Amino acid sequence: MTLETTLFPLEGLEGLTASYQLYAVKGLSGLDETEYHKNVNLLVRRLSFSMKAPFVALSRDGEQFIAVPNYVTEFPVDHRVVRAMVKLVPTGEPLNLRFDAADDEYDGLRLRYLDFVLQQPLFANHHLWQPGSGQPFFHKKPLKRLDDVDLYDGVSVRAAKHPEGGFGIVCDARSKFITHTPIGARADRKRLGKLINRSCLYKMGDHWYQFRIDAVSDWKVGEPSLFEGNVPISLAQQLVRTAGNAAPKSIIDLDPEGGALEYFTSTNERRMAPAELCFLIEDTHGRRAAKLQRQTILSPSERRARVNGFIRRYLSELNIGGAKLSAGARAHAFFTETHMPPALSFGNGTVLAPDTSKDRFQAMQEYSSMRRTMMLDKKVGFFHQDVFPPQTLLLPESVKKSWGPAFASDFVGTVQELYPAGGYRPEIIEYRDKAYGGGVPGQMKALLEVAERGEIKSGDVLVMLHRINGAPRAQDKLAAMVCNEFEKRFGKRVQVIHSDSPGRGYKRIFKNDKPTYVQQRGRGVNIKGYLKGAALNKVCLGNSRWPFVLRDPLNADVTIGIDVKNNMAVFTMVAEGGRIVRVQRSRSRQREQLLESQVTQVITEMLSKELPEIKKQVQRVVIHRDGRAWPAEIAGARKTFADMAESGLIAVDADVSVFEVLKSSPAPLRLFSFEEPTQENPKGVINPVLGSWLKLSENDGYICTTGAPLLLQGTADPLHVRKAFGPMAIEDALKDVFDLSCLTWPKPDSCMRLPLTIKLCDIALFDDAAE
DNA sequence: TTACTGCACAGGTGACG
Ligand SMILES: [Mg+2]
Repeated sequence: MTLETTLFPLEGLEGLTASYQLYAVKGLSGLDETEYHKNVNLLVRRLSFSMKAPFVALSRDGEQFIAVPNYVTEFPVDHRVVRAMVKLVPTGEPLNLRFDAADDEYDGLRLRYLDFVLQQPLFANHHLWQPGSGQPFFHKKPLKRLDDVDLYDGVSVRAAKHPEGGFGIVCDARSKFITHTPIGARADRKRLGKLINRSCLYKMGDHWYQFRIDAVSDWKVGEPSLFEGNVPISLAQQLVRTAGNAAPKSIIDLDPEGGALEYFTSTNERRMAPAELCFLIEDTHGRRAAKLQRQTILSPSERRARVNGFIRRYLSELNIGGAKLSAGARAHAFFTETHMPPALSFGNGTVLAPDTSKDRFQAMQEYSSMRRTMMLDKKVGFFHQDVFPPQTLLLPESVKKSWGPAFASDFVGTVQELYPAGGYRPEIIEYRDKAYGGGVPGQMKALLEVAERGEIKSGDVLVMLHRINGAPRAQDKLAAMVCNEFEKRFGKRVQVIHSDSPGRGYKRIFKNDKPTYVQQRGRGVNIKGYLKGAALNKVCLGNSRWPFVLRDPLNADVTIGIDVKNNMAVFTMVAEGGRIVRVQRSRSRQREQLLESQVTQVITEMLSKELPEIKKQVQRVVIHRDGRAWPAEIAGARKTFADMAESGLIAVDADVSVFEVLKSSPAPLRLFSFEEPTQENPKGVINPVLGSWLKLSENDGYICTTGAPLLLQGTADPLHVRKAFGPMAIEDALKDVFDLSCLTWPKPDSCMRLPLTIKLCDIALFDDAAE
């Protein structure tokens, strides 16, 4: 029950003052709403980079209002571009904001200034460096050597409300991999060309920073490439001219024949940098480096020690102007009651409840294991038990002709053992995977023409696809294409598997004087485990056969997930306790955003179909956005439900609340708990327990959907949820985010960081790179 | 083993040839 955060108090905040001047944007009378807020935040962004001051937007009433720091001198007031031209008329009354005050609507304004001024002393520390604005600060000295790549340790620092009052700082340790030797002066024109879009650390003497390689310069370092007042000047001359005092040898003694790289400034100017001083950042998610990836996963005591060490070392004294700020060395710590996992309903009227008489950890591990063993027990089994509708297994011809038949028999038998009530009996069909070219077009040509023939009787299809490209930081457009077309042109519900991993599970054997394929079990996959996982996720879940549901009601009657990526939106809906789950994909005119009319269309359609099966009149709705919510999306959701309350489809006083689920948090905070110190663990720091939670604010909370009993290595990463709108209390929203993350359907015996609502969003999108 | 779970990065935007 004893929890420590990575929130540190801020001292000397008194006498620190932040003066702004509200302007209002004449803009265009016509508000495309979605285009209106894009242009506002575009200008706020443009202004911040060009004048280097903490510009902010204050969206109240008219939602305009650009806040200009009072200390900037000449201010254009009128600004070009931005479609129609905009003008800013100051709203008078210049604001001098204090940090000892109660909660205002100007707290977003205070947080922007606080963030901005706090990283000035750090940016001036000769032993630290920052890749770019807003990023963590790293030590210049590498932490670890790692044999041709260097490992750098850094810490993020972000301003945040303090739950006991006032303001503070939330921090987390970060890791970065940079190759040890520079790109080099002797690297030729073609080799530099092969680095476009890669990112490098540039050691410009004592000023280190990161940039993206855009092009290769036509001019070497000692040849004139720019001019310093008419006269042509080499890059070598420019770096000598802007060095100070005791400049390092490396920036005044550059190889004249070396090449230079080119990058774009955040105001879109072009600059050059000598390849002799540039060190490639290892995108480790782009090129599989798993021995590296382990270096990034920290034990709780390592993670707590690195963060606190940075605090006591660089934020003890902090001068911003004539201000003396300190970050206290002791993080905020608290006592709380921890949420227990919810009671669950399985087959045959069987409930699973956490045992309240055992100690918490033993009780959590028993509960979690039992989610798997109850699902498998033919005396209890799946909550939803029924025969499947007809099914199809669509295999490449090359596979059907080799190990396909052996895989299918094993796979069929695995489904029937996992879901005995289903009678799984698929028709096995093939497509000509070698007749048209093996790329994405050509594979799709063969898949569509099997479809066009009508060989896919039955509406459900599981199709085995070939892998085109690896690199886990890419996009598999073939699976998205197949799902898109089969859904749109035929009426099919499609699930996908790939052919590389199951094929590794079979080896050819000579038996009774005939070649046969049998299971193997060396290295490449664990084929028995693969068959069970695919059986649950692709056939059972893909037919909406839910293994277990919540016994008791959530705080919300209905919660809806929303994610938009790649011009494809997903809407998920969970009602009853997961007895009613729905997923609609729909195309979107913007890459990552939704029109107001589209939110209200899809949601009134989705809910209306289901309302006659919701036998409780509905009076609390919650929307879970993956990431930031946009005002037209908030508006489209408030309209949907104000409408339904007037028809009588829903309680006449039902209310909606919108929460942003920030899985990559702008203020990532950690929680730790404690234990008897023990040789290996001299400070006794351990992960928090599964149900731990903390609110900072009426608008910001954290729940551990992952934690102590169920984690193998590393430290739990608490899920940040933020209230965008609505009456519901953040504590109530955190509780049923937690209950929804206990519906661990893809892997029953496990913890799962995302609630089922946006978990369904990640499954269904997989970044839909077509339509 | 990407059938699947965690942790990692992902987030946050002022610099700087
Ligand atoms: Mg993180």
